[PDB]
Amino acid sequence: SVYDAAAQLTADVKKDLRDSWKVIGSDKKGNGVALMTTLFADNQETIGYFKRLGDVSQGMANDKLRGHSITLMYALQNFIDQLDNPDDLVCVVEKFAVNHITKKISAAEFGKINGPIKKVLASKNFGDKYANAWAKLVAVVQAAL
Amino acid sequence: PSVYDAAAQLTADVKKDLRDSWKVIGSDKKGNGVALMTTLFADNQETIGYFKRLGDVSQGMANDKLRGHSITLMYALQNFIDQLDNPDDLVCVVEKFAVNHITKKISAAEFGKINGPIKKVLASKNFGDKYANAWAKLVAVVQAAL
Ligand code: HEM
Ligand code: HEM
Repeated sequence: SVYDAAAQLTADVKKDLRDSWKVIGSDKKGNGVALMTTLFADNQETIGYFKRLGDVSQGMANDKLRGHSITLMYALQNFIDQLDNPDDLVCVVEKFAVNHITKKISAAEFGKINGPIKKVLASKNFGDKYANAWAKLVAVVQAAL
Repeated sequence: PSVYDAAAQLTADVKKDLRDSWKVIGSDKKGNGVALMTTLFADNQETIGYFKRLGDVSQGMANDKLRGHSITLMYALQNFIDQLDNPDDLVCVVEKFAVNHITKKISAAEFGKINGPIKKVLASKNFGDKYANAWAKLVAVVQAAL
């Protein structure tokens, strides 16, 4: 199932993922927080899952939120690094899905991250082409949820 | 023992030794990650109980779940190393990381067992006691949060 989703990650898709990540991943704290704050802004309901982070309205200044945001970016770093080996990508994606499954986060709920990603990419001038590529990576994760 | 006091123990040379060694160790996350875990299970079989979900841990690299876990583990260390410049970021990242281990009832003493495996992997790459002690200091920051 996850393997089949990984099949959509074509040579061109992987190329666009790596190129956009080279920029997005160069500032994990800044872009990580931008992703989370954008998620909370466009989908306020997702805040219910982050009660532990406290006052998320403080953004970057919130240590727990900042801590979570930075860490989030390293999961993506992991995924990006495993792109050329489907076997490694799959085992890493399934390992990652375990905690989210135990947190009762469905594939549809997880998919809400696509909008924030598209916006963050656009702020760096990466158009729809790149947003679509990323939606495909997110789809691999959704397949495991 | 507070995490803020522990983070202050990461002096200039300790940080430098961490970076120099990670440059080599972090080059092969899959290989070194798996070697780290297998060594932990070999030197401290009592810890295997915490990893029931991984299945047959003796299969090593062949075990997909163990491999997935091992690779991921290395990115958490990558995270710590990248935050060495800012004590505030290192701390929030460490406490974040401590949450899931606290939930699995992993104590500071239990976590400290990783020091053995780290020392052996380092030695296999010609990094001696100086570096093992540097890593022990980093591990201590996490212990202070458990
Ligand atoms: C590209 C998307 C995402 C990435 C890379 C990501 C990454 C991570 C990572 C690495 C962790 C920390 C380790 C763990 O506990 O599993 C985490 C925790 C968590 N994630 Fe995800 N995640 C993503 C999207 C989401 C979404 C969309 C939701 C919910 C709507 C979500 C909810 C959670 C929650 C509630 C936690 C615990 C946070 C805490 O209390 O510290 N994640 N995620
Ligand atoms: C260098 C030290 C270590 C690092 C960097 C590390 C890193 C990680 C990471 C990133 C995860 C995945 C995210 C999560 O579920 O929280 C994890 C999971 C886990 N860790 Fe640690 N860990 C270390 C040492 C230990 C030790 C010594 C134990 C136990 C004696 C331990 C027990 C666990 C367990 C039980 C899991 C869940 C495994 C699974 O079910 O997939 N960890 N660790």
